[PDB]
Amino acid sequence: QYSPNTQQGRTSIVHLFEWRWVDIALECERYLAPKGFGGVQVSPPNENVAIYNPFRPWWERYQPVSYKLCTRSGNEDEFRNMVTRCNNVGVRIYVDAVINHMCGNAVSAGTSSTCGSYFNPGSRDFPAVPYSGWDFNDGKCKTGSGDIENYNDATQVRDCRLTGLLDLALEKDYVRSKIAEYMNHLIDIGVAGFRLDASKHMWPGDIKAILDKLHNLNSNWFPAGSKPFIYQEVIDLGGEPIKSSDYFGNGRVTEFKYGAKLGTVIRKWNGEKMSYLKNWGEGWGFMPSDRALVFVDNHDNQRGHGAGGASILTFWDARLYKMAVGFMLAHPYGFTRVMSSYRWPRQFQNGNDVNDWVGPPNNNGVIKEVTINPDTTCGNDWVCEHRWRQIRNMVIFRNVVDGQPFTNWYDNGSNQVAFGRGNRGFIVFNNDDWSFSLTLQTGLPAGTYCDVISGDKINGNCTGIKIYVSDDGKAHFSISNSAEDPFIAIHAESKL
Ligand SMILES: OC[C@H]1O[C@H](O[C@H]2[C@H](O)[C@@H](O)[C@@H](O)O[C@@H]2CO)[C@H](O)[C@@H](O)[C@@H]1O
Ligand SMILES: OC[C@H]1O[C@H](O[C@H]2[C@H](O)[C@@H](O)[C@@H](O)O[C@@H]2CO)[C@H](O)[C@@H](O)[C@@H]1O
Ligand SMILES: OC[C@H]1O[C@H](O[C@H]2[C@H](O)[C@@H](O)[C@@H](O)O[C@@H]2CO)[C@H](O)[C@@H](O)[C@@H]1O
Ligand SMILES: OC[C@H]1O[C@H](O[C@H]2[C@H](O)[C@@H](O)[C@@H](O)O[C@@H]2CO)[C@H](O)[C@@H](O)[C@@H]1O
Ligand SMILES: OC[C@H]1O[C@@H](O)[C@H](O)[C@@H](O)[C@@H]1O
Ligand SMILES: [Ca+2]
Ligand SMILES: [Cl-]
Repeated sequence: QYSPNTQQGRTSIVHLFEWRWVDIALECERYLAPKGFGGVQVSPPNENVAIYNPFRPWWERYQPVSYKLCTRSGNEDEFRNMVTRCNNVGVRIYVDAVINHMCGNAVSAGTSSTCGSYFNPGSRDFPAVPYSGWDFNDGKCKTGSGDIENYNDATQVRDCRLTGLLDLALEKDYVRSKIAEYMNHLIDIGVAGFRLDASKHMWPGDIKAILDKLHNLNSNWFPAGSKPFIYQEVIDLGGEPIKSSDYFGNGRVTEFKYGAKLGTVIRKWNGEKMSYLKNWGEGWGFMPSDRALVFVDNHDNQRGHGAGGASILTFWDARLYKMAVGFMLAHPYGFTRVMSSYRWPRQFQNGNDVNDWVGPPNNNGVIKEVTINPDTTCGNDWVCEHRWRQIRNMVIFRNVVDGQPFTNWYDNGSNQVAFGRGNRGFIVFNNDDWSFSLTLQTGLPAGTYCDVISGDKINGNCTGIKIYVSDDGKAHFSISNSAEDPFIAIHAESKL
């Protein structure tokens, strides 16, 4: 469960949040494969409640109605077409598996669902699965409300309703089997793995019992005996009885400490400085690198959901965001996930975004196509961070340097830092309020290298900055604190 099953030489996943299957299929072929992306995390592909108040929020996709592959991203034929086309160009698909719960217990009964299936939350009736009242934890939960009330009580966190979401009885073989049926359907289509939603809200052994029922990956694309990559969403910032390590038997685990701390460092909040990143990783109290799924922001915390956190960096803070993503992609710790977002009309009243619920760009609830502009950015209010040059080129940096040791660290005692990855790449950051002008040991072979932050290598030349590495491996770097992108990155495949 720990191997990502990406092609060799591809080292990151991109979350194409709320994208349609037909758009992802095209993206695989026209962009993700030639740019060396390892795979795509997709939004939940199973039927969910169509919530009309507020109007079609993103979070309706976390309220299942059935396991039919029928959503605003598309139908089963489109989903299958996408997985096939992506695998055929070497780009994997990872499914957001929403298996802890069905929908909210206060949702009205009817057919307000993305495939029109009938469901009745009050009576616990989900006949398109089917599930009945026997399949929920209503009798097992011990709180007075039936909901989770106290995170200091690990039992209620698992057995009670998260914010009223009907909690599936994952200790029952019937329920485990219906979930496995769904996940095996997806495996056989060709999915390479799963993001397991709300993993803290499930017992590790119930997750295990489900995974035990799963097939090996599709043997047309994956070697015999390949297992789905599993990465579990567990928010563990410390101080709770449930720990991310409790889930290591099932797969990797999201390291939410990563983006929380990195955001505070890059914002220069709380006395933090980039020079302290010299021991980034386990030295900062993070889980083992071979289990961490790392990221700057995710779909919840870029809008204050989940654990939130004011320090989280997002596309709204583009300059600092690019720096944080760049540091993450250059540093060997963890398996990296890049976010790809849509814009929404963020509006703060008191201190909260009252539009944090807004769903993807849409016309009367129909998700808009991802249109591609001539400069390779996206239209229709899709942000497409994964197409920003500075991020796309850092995805390739990570591939080029894969396996190479962290080395040649420099810092000025403040926020001017640099480091290399063996003899294959070097990166330099200036987050201080003055210019960084210095000759540094890069560890690289002598030559002229294109800076992949400011430009690209093409036709034996560079479209941005050029760095000149001498025979002794030293090169001069000058980065103004006024730079739009105050970091420079060079690697073996950007050498002229
Ligand atoms: O503007 C806040 C809130 O107003 C409406 O919510 C109402 C709902 O319509 C009523 O049927 C009842 O349930 O009380 C709700 C507010 O407590 C909107 O439906 C909702 O989207 C909006 O957030
Ligand atoms: O109706 C149940 C429940 O749904 C919404 O909760 C969202 C939550 O906002 C998201 O962060 C994510 O976890 O998915 C949840 C389920 O859709 C409402 O926000 C919540 O108040 C409501 O009780
Ligand atoms: O809301 C912050 C508070 O609750 C969190 O619960 C999360 C849930 O655990 C996650 O699976 C996420 O996807 O949505 C929920 C948000 O309600 C955190 O578990 C908790 O540590 C935090 O204090
Ligand atoms: O080491 C992890 C730790 O780094 C920073 O804390 C210390 C650092 O360990 C020391 O080398 C010292 O010189 O500076 C820092 C204290 O100012 C981070 O501040 C800390 O958050 C992090 O866990
Ligand atoms: O390990 C899985 C088990 O953990 C427990 O102790 C729960 O009470 C049970 O419902 C669950 O099946
Ligand atoms: Ca549960
Ligand atoms: Cl996540």
